[PDB]
Amino acid sequence: MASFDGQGFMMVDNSWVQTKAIDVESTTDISPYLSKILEDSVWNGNRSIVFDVYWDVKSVSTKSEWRLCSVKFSTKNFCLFLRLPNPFCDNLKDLYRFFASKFVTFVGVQIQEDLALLKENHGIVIRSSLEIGKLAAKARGTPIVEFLGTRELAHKILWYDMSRLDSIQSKWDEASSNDRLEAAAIEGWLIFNVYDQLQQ
Amino acid sequence: MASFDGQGFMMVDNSWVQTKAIDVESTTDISPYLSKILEDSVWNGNRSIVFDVYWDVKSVSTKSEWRLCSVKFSTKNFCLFLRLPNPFCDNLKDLYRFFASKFVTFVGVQIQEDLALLKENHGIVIRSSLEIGKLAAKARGTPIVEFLGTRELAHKILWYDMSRLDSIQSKWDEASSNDRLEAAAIEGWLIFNVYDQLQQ
Amino acid sequence: MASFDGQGFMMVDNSWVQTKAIDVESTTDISPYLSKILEDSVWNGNRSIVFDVYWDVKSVSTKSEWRLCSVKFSTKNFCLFLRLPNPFCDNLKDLYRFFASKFVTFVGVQIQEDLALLKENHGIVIRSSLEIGKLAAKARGTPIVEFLGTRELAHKILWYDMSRLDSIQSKWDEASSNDRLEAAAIEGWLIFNVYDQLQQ
Amino acid sequence: MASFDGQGFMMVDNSWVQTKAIDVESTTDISPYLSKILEDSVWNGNRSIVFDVYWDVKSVSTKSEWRLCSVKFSTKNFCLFLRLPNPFCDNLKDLYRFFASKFVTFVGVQIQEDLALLKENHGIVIRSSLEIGKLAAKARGTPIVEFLGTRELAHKILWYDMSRLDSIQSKWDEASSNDRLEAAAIEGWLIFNVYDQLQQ
Amino acid sequence: MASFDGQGFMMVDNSWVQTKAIDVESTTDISPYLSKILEDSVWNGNRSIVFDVYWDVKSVSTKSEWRLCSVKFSTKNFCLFLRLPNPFCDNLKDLYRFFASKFVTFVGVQIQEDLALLKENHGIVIRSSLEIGKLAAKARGTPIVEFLGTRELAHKILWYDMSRLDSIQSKWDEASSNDRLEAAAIEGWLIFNVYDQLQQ
Amino acid sequence: MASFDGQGFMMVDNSWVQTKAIDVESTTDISPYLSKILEDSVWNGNRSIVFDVYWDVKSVSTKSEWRLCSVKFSTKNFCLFLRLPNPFCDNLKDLYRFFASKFVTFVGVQIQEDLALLKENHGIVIRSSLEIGKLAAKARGTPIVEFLGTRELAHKILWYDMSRLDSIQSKWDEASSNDRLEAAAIEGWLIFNVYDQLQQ
Repeated sequence: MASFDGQGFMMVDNSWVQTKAIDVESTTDISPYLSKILEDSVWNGNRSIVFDVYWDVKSVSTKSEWRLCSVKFSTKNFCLFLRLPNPFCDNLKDLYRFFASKFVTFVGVQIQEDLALLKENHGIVIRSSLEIGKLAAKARGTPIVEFLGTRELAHKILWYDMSRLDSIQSKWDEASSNDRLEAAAIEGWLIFNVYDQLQQ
Repeated sequence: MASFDGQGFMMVDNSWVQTKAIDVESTTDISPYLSKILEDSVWNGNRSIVFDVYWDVKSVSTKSEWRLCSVKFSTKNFCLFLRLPNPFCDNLKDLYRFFASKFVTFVGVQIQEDLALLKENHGIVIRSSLEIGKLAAKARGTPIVEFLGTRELAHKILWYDMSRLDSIQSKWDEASSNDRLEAAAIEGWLIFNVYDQLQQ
Repeated sequence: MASFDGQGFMMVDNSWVQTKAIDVESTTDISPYLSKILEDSVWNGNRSIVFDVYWDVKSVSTKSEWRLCSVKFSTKNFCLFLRLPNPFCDNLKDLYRFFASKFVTFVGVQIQEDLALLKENHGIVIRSSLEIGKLAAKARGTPIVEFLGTRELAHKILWYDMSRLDSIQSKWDEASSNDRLEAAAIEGWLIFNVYDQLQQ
Repeated sequence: MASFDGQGFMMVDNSWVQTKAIDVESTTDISPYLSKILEDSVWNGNRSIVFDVYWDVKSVSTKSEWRLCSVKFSTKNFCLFLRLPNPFCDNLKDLYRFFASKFVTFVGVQIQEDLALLKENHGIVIRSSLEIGKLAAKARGTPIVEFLGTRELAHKILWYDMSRLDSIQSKWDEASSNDRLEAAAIEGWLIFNVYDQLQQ
Repeated sequence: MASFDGQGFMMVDNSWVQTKAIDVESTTDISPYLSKILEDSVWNGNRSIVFDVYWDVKSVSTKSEWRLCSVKFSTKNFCLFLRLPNPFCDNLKDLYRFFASKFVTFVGVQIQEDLALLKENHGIVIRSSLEIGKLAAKARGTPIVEFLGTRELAHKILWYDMSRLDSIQSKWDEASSNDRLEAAAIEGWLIFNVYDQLQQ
Repeated sequence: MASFDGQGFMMVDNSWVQTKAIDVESTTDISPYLSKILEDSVWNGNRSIVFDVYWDVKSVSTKSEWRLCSVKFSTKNFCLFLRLPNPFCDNLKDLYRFFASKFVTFVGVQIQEDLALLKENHGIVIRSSLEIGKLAAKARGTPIVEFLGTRELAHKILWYDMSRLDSIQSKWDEASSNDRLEAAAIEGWLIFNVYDQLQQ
């Protein structure tokens, strides 16, 4: 299959996240990596995929223009990181089709504005999504969690140690590429566990 | 009246689902098949028709264009699969009229975005629809049910065996067309039983 | 007054419903027939008028165009059927005035999309409508009733026999124009009774 | 002052409604009549004015065009009826300014669509309005009344006799100008009393 | 600092309200007067400022154009009345900046439509507003309070004497400009006390 | 790291707040200063960053144009003030990226209109915001708190002394730039504490 041969990281409960970052381009086939994510979601994930999307902004002095520059998919064992070109290449069809799948649910934190931007700027549609803060808010009856970011939401639901995460993110500008990737992988693993808890 | 002479499939409760997949051309008359679906819905389904819709995306490097390419209708005994052409032939107004029928209720999983895409891109309108996860959530007082995909919703409400489905969907990239049909038919049958349960 | 000289039908409680279908033309005066409907609604219907609208779709291979092709008005004792020309003739402003009336409440099943299409395509405005399912769902406290079509809703609220209706609709394509008229007459009658039971 | 010298009518509790119908035109000064309405609203009406608006529709074969053709203002002792020209004349400024007053509350029945049409087609804005069915729905906790027209709403709240009203409106097409006016005056008086009850 | 040397008025609780009405010209500096209002709001009003806005409508025979012509600001001790020119002079950005202040909360009666008109026609924006009837309704559990005008709301919550107000407003067409100011000042004082009551 | 070498201020609980105001230019690097804010937010602020935005309006005699002229970021220990040029310089995409961050939650008072103006005029998007009043209103069950400005909200939740703040703001026009900076610093500090008390 497709190997997630990038730098891995150990979480605070000893479990491991395998990573792969791909600079997608006209000739890159990401179907095997997406295939892996889905497989892991079906077997070991209760059909969830935690995701985040990252924007680049240009031409702010004129009329600011937002473009999706990368997306993260995290399952139980994997964290896939796709850096997207500008503009998209047609093979990214696969990504559009993936995001629209109902085989799974795309779990994210504060994603209201993202879903809008994805539609407006790229026509990317996510038919099966869950803004997990809203679900936590209802299920736990504690209204604050609707408004927390990834870390603080995870802290109110899981109370795991987040020392390493907090460390990397407090000095974000100085963090190496490997460090940035690690934080992303932790955030992924954290939200995966917030969902695991809310689904049972 | 009309013959569902494609590959049939056996569900985990030993009931048989008959199938038919059609490539709608300008000279194809789908009216006999919709009649069979309607007739089965009326006598054996409490006037529900399970549906899903499938999209192809084109031209994402410039301005993506979504387009409806297949629809699936399921009742207790039948699964109908229509593959649609680009563009539509004029005789597909039969399908438009069918979707707008108040004789039945079109039941689907996570269809909010679909309904929107059907209007914007085709002016297909569904006057009688039910997004089943919403109803289930409200009736069973378990909020998470609203944000689940087909399989995971079906699991929380029926607890039937889904090994076969999971097996097919986990390795979707390498599944035969016959396998994919089976998955679709199973999902149809599952959603139907979900509805059967919430309607009494 | 005007005469409902068309085919009458007996309901399952042995009460008679008179009908009239009209092919509205520029020379046709529908005012006596609306008058009769209105009159019956005031004396015998608690000022309810049950309605349904029917659409024709054209030009689906291109840019679909929806047009109101007929409307049905049902009271306790009458069912009026109006087939409408394309385009409307200018005397159809009598229908516009009627729909906008506050003398009555127009009762329909699953009419959200209908009201919208009536605005976009014709500027038909209904100032006093009731989506009967939404009201029943609230009153009876059975949330599913909001999403049922005409027959299935009537069943959960009335439990009258509906074998005749089911029989005609299950083989709709093979139903004579007289049979189809009867089915419409019955749905009207059924919905009138659902309203009757909820207004008291 | 301005005299309400038109045909008056006795209600079923013996009280009297004085009327005036005015065909407003470029040279008509309606300020004294509006002044009267406001006076009566301040003294004897708890600062309410019941209103209704009447539309004419044109050019239905083409693109239907709605224009406000008349408006009714009812207080405790008065029913003012203004027939508006096409187009408005500039002196109707006074009416725009009146409708925007916060000295009072404009009470009406099913006015959601009207407020939209008034804004879209004339830029008429009503800053202090009350759709009285919604208020009755809350206060009385009986959800049906949100959807009733003028008469049936009045019947559920007041249980006065409405024989004469029902009579006129069942044979609306045959009713003399005086008859039509009378119904309007009763509806006014009825809603005034529905409000009187809900305000104490 | 700035002198409110217009006609003062005595409220029914024997407290004195000082007034000032200004015709804002391009060389008028309203900043001293807004400062006084702010200062009084800060020390004696719990940072509330009562406001109303007044509209002139033009050109209704063709396409009506609404335009803001006066605003009133009230605190416990002061009532400021600004008559605005057509068009605005550039120095009215002071007023724009004042309305956008988060130092205070702009309290008004039935202001939903006003806020909309202020944006559409002037891009005046009020970041900190309170539609007081909404708050009152929610806090006192009496739904009707939301739909009341200034006087009638003030009556249901304070039960002060309003003979003077009622006297002036009932014969508004023949009230001196001094009388009209008094009415405005009184209304300001009433709404302020309404807020004083709901804020503790 | 970067130095907050501007005028520091003591709060009413004897804790020090360091400040820095910057006149952002094309050559100015704000990244160290945002880094410091972020760092303090992670270690000492439960990942909250308190913010306020300030607008300049132009061309009011014509068609008003709103432009973001400065923004304030407050944590437990720092207050950062950024005055922004017109137009923005292209390196301000660092501010865009920062506002869009999910590492933190941006906490503000009455920010509905702000978020909207930030979108219409600049495409500034805040993916993780909290309107603190709306949260407090829900938690404390005191509905008025949703509509209060910064000081009055802080008063109902904290009851700290605010004489210094009130003193500066009551004579705002006569306040030195140093005084105005202090007021902004305090509001930040106050809101931080309101958040602190609601997150625990």
